[PDB]
Amino acid sequence: MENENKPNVANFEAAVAAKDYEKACSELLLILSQLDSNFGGIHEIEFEYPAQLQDLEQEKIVYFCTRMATAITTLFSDPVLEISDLGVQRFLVYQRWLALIFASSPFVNADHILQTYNREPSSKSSLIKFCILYLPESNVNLNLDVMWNISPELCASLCFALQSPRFVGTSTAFNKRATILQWFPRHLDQLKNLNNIPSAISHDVYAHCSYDTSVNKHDVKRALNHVIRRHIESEYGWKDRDVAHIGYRNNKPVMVVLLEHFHSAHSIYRTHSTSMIAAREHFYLIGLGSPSVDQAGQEVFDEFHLVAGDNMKQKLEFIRSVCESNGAAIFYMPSIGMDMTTIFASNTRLAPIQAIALGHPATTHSDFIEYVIVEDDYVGSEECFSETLLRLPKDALPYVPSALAPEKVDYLLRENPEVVNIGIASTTMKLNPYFLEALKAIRDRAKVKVHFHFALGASNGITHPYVERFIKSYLGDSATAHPHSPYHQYLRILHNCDMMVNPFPFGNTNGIIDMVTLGLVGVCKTGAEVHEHIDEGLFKRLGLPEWLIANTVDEYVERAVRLAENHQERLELRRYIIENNGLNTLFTGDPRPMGQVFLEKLNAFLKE
Ligand SMILES: O=c1ccn([C@@H]2O[C@H](COP(=O)(O)OP(=O)(O)O[C@H]3O[C@H](CO)[C@@H](O)[C@H](O)[C@H]3O)[C@@H](O)[C@H]2O)c(=O)[nH]1
Repeated sequence: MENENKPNVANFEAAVAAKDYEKACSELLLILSQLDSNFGGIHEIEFEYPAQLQDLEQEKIVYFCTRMATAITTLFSDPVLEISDLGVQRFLVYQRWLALIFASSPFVNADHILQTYNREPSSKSSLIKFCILYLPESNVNLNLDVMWNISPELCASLCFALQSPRFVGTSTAFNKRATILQWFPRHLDQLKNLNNIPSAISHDVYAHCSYDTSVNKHDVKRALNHVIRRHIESEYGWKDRDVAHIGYRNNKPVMVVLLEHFHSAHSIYRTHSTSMIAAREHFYLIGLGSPSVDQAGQEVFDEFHLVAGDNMKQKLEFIRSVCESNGAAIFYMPSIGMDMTTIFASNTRLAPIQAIALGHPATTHSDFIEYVIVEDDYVGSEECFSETLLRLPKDALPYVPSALAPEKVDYLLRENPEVVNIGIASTTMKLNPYFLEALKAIRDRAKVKVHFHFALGASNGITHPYVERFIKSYLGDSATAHPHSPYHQYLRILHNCDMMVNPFPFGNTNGIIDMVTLGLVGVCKTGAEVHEHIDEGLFKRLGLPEWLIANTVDEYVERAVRLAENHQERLELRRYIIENNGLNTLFTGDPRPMGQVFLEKLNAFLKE
C-alpha cells in the first residue's frame, strides 16, 4: 500500500510480536537491504531512541544493533518460523549485515539462537535457519563435507556468505574464511551454474580472497571462473568471437577497454589513465563503462560508450557487439574484480589479445586472459600469476596527483616524545590477526610507550563498533580506532603521529603517498604477491631505506620497534624524506611502453 517498502525498526518489531512471520521476514529483509546500500549506515532506516543517545552516534548505533539482535532472536528461535528457499537466498546475501548486527551488539554472535535448534541434549528450515545465522563470529562447529552431501548448493551459498564480509580481522572470522579458501574451491568447481547460489556477492568472493595470508588464496577464483564460463554458455548462449581477423579505425588497430570504478577522483584513474592515453599513439581506444566515469575519465579514450543491458547477458552482448563491430584486437581491463561485468567478460573471448592491469592486485586465473600489465618494481614472484606478466619500466605508469593534495605543510618532528604515536592507514579488509598480533608485539617489545592511531576506511555505521572491539582486544588503551574521516581530518590524524605502519599481507599505495606527503617514515613488509611488493617498490621510488622494508613478520616487528625507540634516527630519516622526497617521480615518466608492447604482441600474432 504505502511506505510498504520503507525500512522501519518498529514495524519489524511489531511483526515479530504479532508472530506474522511473513511480514517479520520481509521487514527484516528491508532493513538488511538498506544496510547493504548504505555500506552499514543506519541512516535511511527509521527508528527512535532515548534522548540520551541523540549526540552519541556510536552508542546510537550499538542501540540499533541490540534492538535488531533481540528481535531477530525472538523470530528465529520460534520453531514455527519457516523460510522460503528464496528467503534463504536473500537472507544469506545479507548474512554479513546480520553478522555486523550481532557483532556490534553486546551479543557478539547468533549462537544463542543456534543452540535452540538442538533437539538432542530437525527440519530443512532448521538447517536453512542454522546456515542463515552461522555467522563469521560463530563458535559453533560445522563440518563442511557433511554439509556438502546434505546440500551442495546450500553449503556453497554459506561459503559465499562467509567470504562476503569486508572486515574479517577476528581470528574467529579469519579462520573460517581461510578454511573456506582451502576447502571450497574444489567443491565450487563441481557446480554447473550460478542459479541457486548467492550470485550477487560473487565479485566480493572473487576479490576478498586476496586479503588472506595463504599462498593459494586465489584458488577460489579459477573455480568461480569455470562456473561463470559454464553459466554464460548454458544460460546466456554465449558464443565467443572470431578473433582471427582484426579491424582498423583511423588506420590503427582497435583497443576496447572495459572500465571499473574509473572516476577521475580515484586511484584507478590516477594510476592507469596516463598509460591508456599514450596507447593511442598506436591504437584506437574505445572505452566501455558506467555513467560513474566522469568527463575526464571518458576523455582518456578516442570513443566512450555506456555498457548497455539490464542483465549480464545483454551487457556481455554489448561488449561483444562493439568488439565485433570494431574487430577489436586488444581487450583491456585496468581493474578486474570490483564489478562482476569485468569478471564475466574475463571468461569470454572478444579479441585476440586480452589483458588486465592490477587495479585489483590479483591474478584472474582465467584462460582467456594472456597478459598482465604491471610495473617491474612491484613484482615479487611471477609465479603468483596465471597470466604472463607484462612487466613495464618503473616510469611506465605515471600517476595523476589528486586535486585534494595539500599545497602547504607543517612538519612536526617531535624530539624524544614520551609516547610514540604510530599511524595505521588501513581499510577493514586489510585487517587480520597476523597484522594485529605483530602490532601487539611492537607495543610489548618496545622500550618506549607507543600508541597506534588507526585511520580506518569502510569502518562506518555498524561496522566500526565491531572493529573497535577487535583492535582493543589486542592493544586496548594503546590504540585508538578512528572511523572513516574526510581527507583533511584523515591527514590530521596522521599528522599527529611520529611514524606509521601498514598491514603486511596487503600493502598500501595511497597510504604511502600520504605518509610521504606529511614527511613521515614507516615500516612495511614485502612479499611475493604484487599487493605485498608495491610497498617495497614505492618505498624505493620515494627514497626509503631498505631497512624499513621487512621480509618476515619478525623483522617487521624488529624494525618498527627500532623506529619507535631511536628518536633521533627516526627524525634524521624524516628530515631526509622532507628534503628529498621523490613524490614528483611518481607523477613523471614515459607512459608509452604499454601501447608499444601491445602492438608488438599483436603484430607477431597477425603475422603468424
Ligand atoms: O578515514 C579515511 C581513510 C582513508 N581515506 C582515503 O583513502 C585512501 C587510501 O585508500 P586505499 O584503499 O588504502 O588505497 P591503496 O590501498 O593505497 O591503493 C589500492 O588501490 C589501488 C588502485 O589503483 C591499487 O592499485 C592498490 O594496489 C591498492 O592497494 C587515502 O588516500 C585516503 O585519502 C580517507 O580519506 N579517510
